[PDB]
Amino acid sequence: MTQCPRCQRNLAADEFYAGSSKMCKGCMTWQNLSYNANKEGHANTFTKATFLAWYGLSAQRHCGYCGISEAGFTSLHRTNPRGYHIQCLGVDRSDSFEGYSPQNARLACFICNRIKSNIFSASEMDVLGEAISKAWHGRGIA
Amino acid sequence: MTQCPRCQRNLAADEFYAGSSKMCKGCMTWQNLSYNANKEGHANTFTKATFLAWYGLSAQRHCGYCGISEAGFTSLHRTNPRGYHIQCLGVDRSDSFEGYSPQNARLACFICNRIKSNIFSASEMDVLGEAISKAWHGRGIA
DNA sequence: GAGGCTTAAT
DNA sequence: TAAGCCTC
DNA sequence: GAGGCTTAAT
DNA sequence: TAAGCCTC
Ligand SMILES: [Mg+2]
Ligand SMILES: [Mg+2]
Ligand code: NA
Ligand code: NA
Ligand code: NA
Ligand code: NA
Ligand code: NA
Ligand code: NA
Ligand code: NA
Ligand code: NA
Ligand code: NA
Ligand code: NA
Ligand code: NA
Ligand code: NA
Ligand code: NA
Ligand code: NA
Ligand code: NA
Ligand code: NA
Ligand code: NA
Ligand code: NA
Ligand SMILES: [Pt+2]
Ligand SMILES: [Pt+2]
Ligand SMILES: [Zn+2]
Ligand SMILES: [Zn+2]
Ligand SMILES: [Zn+2]
Ligand SMILES: [Zn+2]
Repeated sequence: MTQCPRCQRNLAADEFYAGSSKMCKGCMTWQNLSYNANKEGHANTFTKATFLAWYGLSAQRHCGYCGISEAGFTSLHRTNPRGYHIQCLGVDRSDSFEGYSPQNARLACFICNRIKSNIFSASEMDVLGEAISKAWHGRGIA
Repeated sequence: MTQCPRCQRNLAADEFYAGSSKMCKGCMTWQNLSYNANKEGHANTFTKATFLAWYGLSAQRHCGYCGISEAGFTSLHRTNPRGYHIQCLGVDRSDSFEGYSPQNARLACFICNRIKSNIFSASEMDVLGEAISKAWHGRGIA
């Protein structure tokens, strides 16, 4: 129910981080996507507006490989490369040879994203995802 | 059918590397295991002799998670962190909290070893392994 | 002949 | 974690 | 308020 | 790849 000072959207608490960040998850994920694309030499055909509509809202976000919810993934307490608790789902370039685009983008948790790496196709990763989903369901996580 | 200058064993060509290394795969893997254990603060209850018997020979080695053969994995042309073609299977500490030991050791290809990381139990990874095995069998690799 | 190294792509 | 390079 | 950063564990 | 820190 707070407004994000970056996108100006009116949003629930679950669209924000638990730490000292003032940006919403959509804005921070968009910033990362942009910086990452340029750093790695990947094209980016999303605009911020299309990305934000694509990214939707926290309670609707689930990893497209293992099915874990954003809240479920948050409860794993995974850390990012700077050492902070990961609290949102990221974006997989389905075809790892292609860039970020509406057609090539798939929502993915950081565990599945790193697993898939540039080793497995999306099709192959669909299969790994079901196996990962069984680990979560085995731990009591949705 | 060549002797390894380090262990003194009489061994087939498939127990040696394709590059400029003079050490056999068993000797190089043992060296890595020792250095890795000390670098990471893991115990190591293998002796070189028990490790070499445990490690066996190339044609018998298959990853304990995905089932890929050492030759199959070699054909993937994966690279190690120094940038060289990986030509042998490595060792997973089943319980990632425990060190290297006959009881805790499992043979694993570098793909499954990195996937399992310290995220999944051996039991959970058994399940991911079957899914990874389907990717290989789908590519025509045993 | 011995053995320290640097660290995927995501 | 993993194979070759480079200094011993 | 904008946006560059550093890089799991194996 | 991903969230907070720190310099603008
Ligand atoms: Mg990806
Ligand atoms: Mg392991
Ligand atoms: Na909401
Ligand atoms: Na991103
Ligand atoms: Na554009
Ligand atoms: Na979703
Ligand atoms: Na963690
Ligand atoms: Na945490
Ligand atoms: Na599966
Ligand atoms: Na399980
Ligand atoms: Na032989
Ligand atoms: Na090893
Ligand atoms: Na000992
Ligand atoms: Na085996
Ligand atoms: Na490769
Ligand atoms: Na190669
Ligand atoms: Na499975
Ligand atoms: Na397949
Ligand atoms: Na890298
Ligand atoms: Na590290
Ligand atoms: Pt941020
Ligand atoms: Pt070597
Ligand atoms: Zn925002
Ligand atoms: Zn996932
Ligand atoms: Zn040897
Ligand atoms: Zn494997």
